[PDB]
Formats: sequence, C-alpha cells, structure tokens
Amino acid sequence: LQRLHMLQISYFRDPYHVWYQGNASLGGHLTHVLEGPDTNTTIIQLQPLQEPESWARTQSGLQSYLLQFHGLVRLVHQERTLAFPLTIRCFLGCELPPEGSRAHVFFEVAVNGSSFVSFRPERALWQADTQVTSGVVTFTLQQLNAYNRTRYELREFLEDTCVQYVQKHISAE
Ligand SMILES: *[C@@H]1O[C@H](CO)[C@@H](O[C@@H]2O[C@H](CO)[C@@H](O)[C@H](O)[C@H]2NC(C)=O)[C@H](O)[C@H]1NC(C)=O
Ligand SMILES: *[C@@H]1O[C@H](CO)[C@@H](O[C@@H]2O[C@H](CO)[C@@H](O)[C@H](O)[C@H]2NC(C)=O)[C@H](O)[C@H]1NC(C)=O
Ligand SMILES: *[C@@H]1O[C@H](CO)[C@@H](O)[C@H](O)[C@H]1NC(C)=O
Repeated sequence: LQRLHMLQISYFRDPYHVWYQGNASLGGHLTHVLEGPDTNTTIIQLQPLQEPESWARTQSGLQSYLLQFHGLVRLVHQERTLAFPLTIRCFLGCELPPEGSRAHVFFEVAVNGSSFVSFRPERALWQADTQVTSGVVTFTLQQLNAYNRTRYELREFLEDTCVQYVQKHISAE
C-alpha cells in the first residue's frame, strides 16, 4: 500500500550467541528474508528488486547494522544486569499514505514480547515504551540518544532510503 515493512527477530541464548529471523514486505508482498545465526547470516531478496552491485551494497550495510545491534546488546549486558535468554523484536518501515504530506516511518523494539523502546524519527530520538524506569531501559536510551549513528543516520534511513525504495520499487509490485 506504498509501504515497506521490515521485521527482525533476534534470539539471544547468551550475549555471544544470537539467532536471527526476519523478513520485509513491500506493498504487502514478501520481498526479503533474514535467516541464521551470527556465525553465518543469510540476507536475501526473494524478488530481484535491486541490481547486483546495488543489492551487494545494501547487503553489506545490513550485515553492519547487525554487528552494531549485537554490540549494543552485549554492552547493555556488560554494563547493567541483562537476563538471557531473551528475544528482541525490531519492527520498522515507512508508509506513503494516499492522503499524506509526509511519509509515516517507525522503528519499534520489543524485548521478551513486551514494548521496550521506540524511535521518534523526525526529531531522531529514542523513547522508552515501558511504564517503569529501569537501569536497562535508561542505559539503552542513553546509548541510543548519544550518537549520530543511532540518531541521525537512522532518521535518514527511514525518511529518505526506505521512502525512496518504496517510490522506486512499488511499481514492481
Ligand atoms: C514476516 O513474516 C511473518 C511470518 O509470516 C509475518 O507474520 C504474519 O503476519 C500476518 C499478518 O499479515 C499474520 O496473519 C500471521 O499470523 C503472521 N505469522 C506469524 C507466524 O506470526 C510478518 O507480517 C512478516 N513481516 C514483514 C514481512 O514485515
Ligand atoms: C526473557 O525470557 C526468558 C525466558 O522466558 C528469561 O529467562 C529466565 O531468567 C530467570 C532469571 O534469570 C530464570 O530463573 C528462568 O529460569 C529463565 N527462564 C528460562 C526459560 O531460561 C529471561 O530472564 C528474560 N529476560 C528478560 C530481559 O526479560
Ligand atoms: C551460509 O548459510 C547459507 C544458507 O543457505 C549457505 O548457503 C552458505 O553457503 C553459508 N555460507 C558460509 C558458511 O560461509
């Protein structure tokens, strides 16, 4: 519906062993799969939407996102008490409404099936979704809000890159 939605589920049995499963849909059709442990992560386009050189660039940046994501969970563990095993769910995307002056974009993170933090994209700030203050949540937010990587680069990815991908490829669906 002029939208790209991406889902990443990350199963941590311990800080150093993670299992990934995810997928992306474009206009409500499955277009990408994420699969495998950190030791060997498969990231696939089901439909050849990007040309080889282009997709290879996109794929390298996804792998790099994963490495930094994993580093942040180990850091939270390394600095606060983080109880494993745990499952993290990242749900993110962009939507072009027919009646919209702006894309709607989002990035929502849950832990163990409960709301944890989410991204306020235009101001490029992360917020807690948990009702109670927690050293884990507070420390995570401190990390997410302190660096350009998790603020301004992510805003660009959701507002610019995702939206330009929808405009460029929805007609294929
Ligand atoms: C990723 O794949 C999962 C698994 O198929 C999708 O989850 C399904 O979502 C639909 C809603 O449209 C439900 O009817 C199913 O019950 C869900 N399945 C499971 C196992 O939970 C998910 O929507 C996909 N996400 C993308 C591509 O962004
Ligand atoms: C996420 O869920 C798992 C399982 O539901 C939690 O693991 C439990 O942790 C407590 C204390 O660390 C143990 O007494 C239980 O036996 C564990 N259960 C299992 C199945 O291993 C985990 O602690 C949760 N983590 C967070 C951060 O919510
Ligand atoms: C990684 O896993 C995929 C799963 O299909 C496999 O095809 C590929 O050969 C593996 N690559 C490695 C182990 O370097």
